[PDB]
Amino acid sequence: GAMATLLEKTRQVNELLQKNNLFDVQAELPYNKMAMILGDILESNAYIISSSGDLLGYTEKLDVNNARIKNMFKEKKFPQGYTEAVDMLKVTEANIPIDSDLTAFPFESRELYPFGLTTIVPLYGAGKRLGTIILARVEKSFNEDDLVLAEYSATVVGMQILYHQSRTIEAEVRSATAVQMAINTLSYSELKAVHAIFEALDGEEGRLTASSIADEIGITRSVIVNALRKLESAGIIESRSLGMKGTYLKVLNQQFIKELEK
Amino acid sequence: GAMATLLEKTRQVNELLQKNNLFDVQAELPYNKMAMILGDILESNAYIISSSGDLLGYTEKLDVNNARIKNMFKEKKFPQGYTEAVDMLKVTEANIPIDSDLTAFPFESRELYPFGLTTIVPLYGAGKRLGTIILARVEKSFNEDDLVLAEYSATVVGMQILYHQSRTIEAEVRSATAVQMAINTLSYSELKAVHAIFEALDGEEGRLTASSIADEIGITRSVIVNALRKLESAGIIESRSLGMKGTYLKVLNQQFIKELE
Repeated sequence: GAMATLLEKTRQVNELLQKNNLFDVQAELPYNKMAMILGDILESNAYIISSSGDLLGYTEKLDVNNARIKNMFKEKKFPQGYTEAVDMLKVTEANIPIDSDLTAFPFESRELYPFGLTTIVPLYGAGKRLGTIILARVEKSFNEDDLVLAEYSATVVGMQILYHQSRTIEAEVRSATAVQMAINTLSYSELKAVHAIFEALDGEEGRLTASSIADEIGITRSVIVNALRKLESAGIIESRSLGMKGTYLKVLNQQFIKELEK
Repeated sequence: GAMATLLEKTRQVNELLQKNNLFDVQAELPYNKMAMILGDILESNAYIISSSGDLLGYTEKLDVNNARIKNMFKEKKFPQGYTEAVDMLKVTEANIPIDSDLTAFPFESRELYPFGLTTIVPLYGAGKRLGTIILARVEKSFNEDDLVLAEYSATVVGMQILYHQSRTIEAEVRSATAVQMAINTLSYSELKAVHAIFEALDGEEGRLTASSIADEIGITRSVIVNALRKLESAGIIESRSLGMKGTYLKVLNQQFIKELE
């Protein structure tokens, strides 16, 4: 039955994607396996795009009988602006024809697959946009059965993404709060000093002559140094004394500069 | 339109639960609103059980006719071990009759609800058991349309639970790193000052006089104030100066005192 068929597919999705962790560390794309499962169950080509527009994984059915080794290693790339455009879609769009710029088919293929259809499914979970799932079928349309399964699949993918994010979050906030406290522990004296330090110390890593720079900024010569010992003891940079040459520094938290240029 | 009906319901679930954050902080149960939405769309009473067997939220349809304003305040309680038992179910079990011990209906109602049916839906996401959703209907059976919707609903709830877990780790590590690094910026002097500052406060808010603290503990004021502007710049207390009268402070990180003691 249509409903029994749909149900069994949702069960297959559950067994394969809800009851397993599918983040492939060291894969070409971390979610290629997840995309493959989705494309199989949904009988589609499938692409998983992060909330920032990065392709996280995809599956395209290979034409085995006509395969050519030269063509098999080509990386799928979406046209300039496609990932930003899909992000503007806030609800599912189904059966997008190939003449739309939202088609998942390369634009060269518009002639080859005039009836190719694309369905774009925003991934929302817990109020957040988590990315987007894109499905493409050369021949069949997406019916209402397919849309339910697609929406079901998006939530399962959303959970995988939310779970992967959770494993990172502890180390992320530890570093952000550290940057924030180090920024707070600064005066105008040391801060505009720090600003110029990263300016001269271009590349994030390089040598520095704190004394010389002091003149460049019109800041007291002890004040310049106070920012240094604060940041390094706070744990954001590394230093070794070069003697007359100066002191050589190393940026250890790269999100710092983003917070200071804000 | 059986399929169109299901799709519209999944979309209502999306609009209401996928596109909103639904953790009711400082509420009775954080997921009471989530349970109500689910019970509405699934035409059931609904219970949300955490991975550890704690009831996180539920909704039961009130009968206006027999309402007693005092009986409306009773906390829902399951037979001991029921919430732990449901965790041993690893796949959905639907249309559980009232004669089973896994029924969601209290047994007192078992006489009044001959056809009461219970459906238990494990919440799995990303390989983890995230809890369980329990659905109860007076009579109508859970057909395949309902199970699809129910399974759909379970993933959506799972996302909420997972999202809350990450925001709980985020706020904990934010508070620990803030407290601990603030301690590291304190000398023997500044520590002994802050200690008595919190003793003087005695609780999360209060008034204190910087001069007096120096006199009471024998540390020059500069040290006392150096610690204050340190704690306030670190973002652990809020302050407004009353001048000669003194200074008013507010504890913003309550796990600080535990770490200092």
